[PDB]
Amino acid sequence: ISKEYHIDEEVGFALPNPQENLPDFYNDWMFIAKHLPDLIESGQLRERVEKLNMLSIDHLTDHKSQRLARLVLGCITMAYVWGKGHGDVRKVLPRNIAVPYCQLSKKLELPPILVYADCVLANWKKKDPNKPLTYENMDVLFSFRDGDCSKGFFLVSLLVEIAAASAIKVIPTVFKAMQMQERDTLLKALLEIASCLEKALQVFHQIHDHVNPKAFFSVLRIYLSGWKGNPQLSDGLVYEGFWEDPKEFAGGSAGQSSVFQCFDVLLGIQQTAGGGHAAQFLQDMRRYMPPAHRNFLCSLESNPSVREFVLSKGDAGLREAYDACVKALVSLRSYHLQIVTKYILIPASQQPKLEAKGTGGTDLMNFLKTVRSTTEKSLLKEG
Ligand code: HEM
Ligand SMILES: Clc1ccc(Nc2cnn[nH]2)cc1
Repeated sequence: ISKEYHIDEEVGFALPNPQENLPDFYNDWMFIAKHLPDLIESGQLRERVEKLNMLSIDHLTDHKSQRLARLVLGCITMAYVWGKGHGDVRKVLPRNIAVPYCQLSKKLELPPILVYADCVLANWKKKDPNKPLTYENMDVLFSFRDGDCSKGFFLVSLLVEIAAASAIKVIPTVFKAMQMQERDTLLKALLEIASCLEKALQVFHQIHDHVNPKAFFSVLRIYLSGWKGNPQLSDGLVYEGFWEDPKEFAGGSAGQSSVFQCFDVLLGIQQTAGGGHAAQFLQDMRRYMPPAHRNFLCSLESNPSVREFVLSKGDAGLREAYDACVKALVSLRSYHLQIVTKYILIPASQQPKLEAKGTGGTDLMNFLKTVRSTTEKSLLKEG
């Protein structure tokens, strides 16, 4: 059920109604996190962080407070490490922030780095709680710099999330219909999945309206970047007072989204199969997801193959509904590569000048094409 895997019927993998304020005990954390643009611009971010006293995480009594605290600390860590994003980095996270951050991270079974689940699934609010979940009625809780387009980037990522995730509620219907041998129910279920994934692609079109390519590339990308295979932090980051040696953690990407990974799993697309950089990255990103969501993903893997059921029926209707789900993923990924051209490739070529690295740390072109091609090759027909 939704209670076991923390999948909300309305927002899916997103944290429903995220907490906006921490108890008064954590005001020193909140001020820095709410003023990252101001503190980074004035060159007072590092000093504010270095001046913090060590605060116990014991006053964060519920999941919503813990998730807000993780987001606050994750954003602060990104600002402290990357600074102004011009090249002056910090390889030691001060103990008074690194110790409560790692403690909170350990409790939430998440790495001590800003992840998708923080920055997208918990970084939002409704302006008016009586109006629906649309861009116009929503805002993010935290930004890195003035004009970084984080509102547009995080909210569009979230809106695509909620759109695609309105199909996860159908997954139990799919497995029960295969089990009970209900052909019509399975057909209707796959069509509803295809519909939600088609709707998610149209939701993705809003990106051009709220994200500026220059702002995204030369400002926002910096703060979502991590310390695993990054030449700027080759040995990783020192979490002072928590671990002696520097630790490596990948930056944030929608490769940490449970919604796209769960549909690849359900449809037997096998993005995680064998070796190769793509499979390794997508499997590694499951431990950058909330534990209940990591649990949901491998639970789908233990279920019988939807792809094998459809293939064993000699039913054009079923094969077509399955192919409608796979096509919708291919269309989403093909569109995603058009966006990568506009938001990464074209601005990267305008820089005053081996392979282009994503914030997640992949050779993004080869990775995204590998993943797209694996989806397309799962089509039963399109010869
Ligand atoms: C300015 C817009 C965007 C750009 C430049 C972009 C870029 C990237 C890049 C570079 C990767 C490769 C992983 C990495 O190394 O970071 C990636 C992966 C991914 N992105 Fe985005 N992305 C954008 C918007 C979105 C949006 C709105 C979604 C939908 C929530 C999305 C979904 C994905 C998914 C699902 C992956 C994992 C690979 C896959 O399953 O296809 N991206 N993105
Ligand atoms: Cl921390 C974080 C991680 C990923 C995103 N979105 C994204 C979408 N495609 N790649 N990355 C936003 C914030």
